[PDB]
Amino acid sequence: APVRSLNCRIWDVNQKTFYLRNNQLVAGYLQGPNVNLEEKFSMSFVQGEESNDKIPVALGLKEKNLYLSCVLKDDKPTLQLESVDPKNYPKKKMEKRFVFNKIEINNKLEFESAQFPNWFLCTAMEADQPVSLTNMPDEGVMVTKFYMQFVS
Repeated sequence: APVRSLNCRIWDVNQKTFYLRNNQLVAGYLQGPNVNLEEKFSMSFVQGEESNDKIPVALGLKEKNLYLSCVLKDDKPTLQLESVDPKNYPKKKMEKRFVFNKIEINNKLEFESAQFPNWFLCTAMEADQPVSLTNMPDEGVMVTKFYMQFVS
């Protein structure tokens, strides 16, 4: 049995939506014809740590063979998009840099890096900036909560 995957839209609680720029994932207020730039996600339900509440997922940009991943860059956990080979990915046992623990509270989602615990997927308050990770979700004005809608 292949890994379970479902296509979805994910957007932040400030209503920013995701799109690609200069091959970085960015969040902004797409409007008019640009709304068609919105990137849908393939969410795969991967192997990860047993948990009462968290659900391990990998997040790929639909049909692009590009996965969100977490790596150290200048000694700081950092979000980067990694190209993957569709002959091998997604799969049940994905490498830990690709795994996020999906956390649902009040039907909003947070995505915690499994590689770097306590670092969460985030967007800036400013539009059209790269998506990032933060371990200080409750400082400043970064956004770490998301809505989602499965599509098909």
